[PDB]
Amino acid sequence: NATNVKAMKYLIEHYFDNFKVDSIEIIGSGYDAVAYLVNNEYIFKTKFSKKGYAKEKAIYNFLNTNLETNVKIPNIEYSYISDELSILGYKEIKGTFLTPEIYSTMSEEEQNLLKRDIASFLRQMHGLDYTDISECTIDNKQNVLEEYILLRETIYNDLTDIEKDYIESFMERLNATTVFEGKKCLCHNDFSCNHLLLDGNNRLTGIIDFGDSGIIDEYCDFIYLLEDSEEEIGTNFGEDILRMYGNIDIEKAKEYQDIVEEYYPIETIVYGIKNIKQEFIENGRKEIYKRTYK
Ligand SMILES: Nc1nc2c(ncn2[C@@H]2O[C@H](COP(=O)(O)OP(=O)(O)NP(=O)(O)O)[C@@H](O)[C@H]2O)c(=O)[nH]1
Ligand SMILES: [Cl-]
Ligand SMILES: [Mg+2]
Repeated sequence: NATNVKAMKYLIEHYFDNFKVDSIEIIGSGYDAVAYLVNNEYIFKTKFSKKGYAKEKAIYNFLNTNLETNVKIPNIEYSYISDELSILGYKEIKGTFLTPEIYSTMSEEEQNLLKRDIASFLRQMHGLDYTDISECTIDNKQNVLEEYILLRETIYNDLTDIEKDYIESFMERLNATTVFEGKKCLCHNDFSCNHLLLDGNNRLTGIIDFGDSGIIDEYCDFIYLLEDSEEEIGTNFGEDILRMYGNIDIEKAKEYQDIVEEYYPIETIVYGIKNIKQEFIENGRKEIYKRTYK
């Protein structure tokens, strides 16, 4: 922990010539990556990995050049990208992350203005000509098909009948659906309320973590806004945002979300196979049983 910070302080000062670290603390952390707050002013995201930060950096650059908006996003001042190590540094966007608790304290009018701000942001981003980042495409259906092939080549035959049926029933739905055939555009693609920042009037002031962004189905950016869970605000919130956003089939957006949710245990298994992490394989398989029995 105090050791973790030291290594990273060392790396930051080694790769960024005149940068002096006076303070550094961990502010966020997954199984792939760690984020640090440095000098109480800079966020540094770091990853020991093509699975690095080149695309994410290209997207910040494209967005900072082409969006016209008052909503802040990361603006990369420092970067180091190699095969084994990636670092992005940018000034911290100040604010309070949106949560369900906070939303519930807001007045009706505050909630509306927040929704309108979100809809506006998404409309502007989805309307950009993405020619200049055209290499950042993501085909979710094809990705799933390839992940299924990887399953068939590795552990599929050791799975139980219940697990196999869950997977085959998902593949059948994937084959019948039309929700991947609509408009493609640049999406944030991890658009949950823990990535939305509010200012002191409860208005949207910033958006972070475009680390999964790319050119993908328009429906992608409504997946968490439509989610019913403890972490997200609720389906009505997403529905209202969709009405404000306009010119989009809401029932398809919901079908897209439902499909991505059904995929989740399989995505988890596949993550464990690819990263040689048995814990994830086991968790995904257990989750299939939990869903089958509800
Ligand atoms: N206030 C503030 N916090 C930030 C900012 N950038 C990152 N953070 C904090 O650092 C955490 C990690 O940043 P994030 O980009 O989401 O990292 P990640 O590796 O992509 N995590 P994940 O993909 O799992 O959401 C965020 O959850 C948030 O707590 C920022 O500009 N402002
Ligand atoms: Cl297992
Ligand atoms: Mg991220």
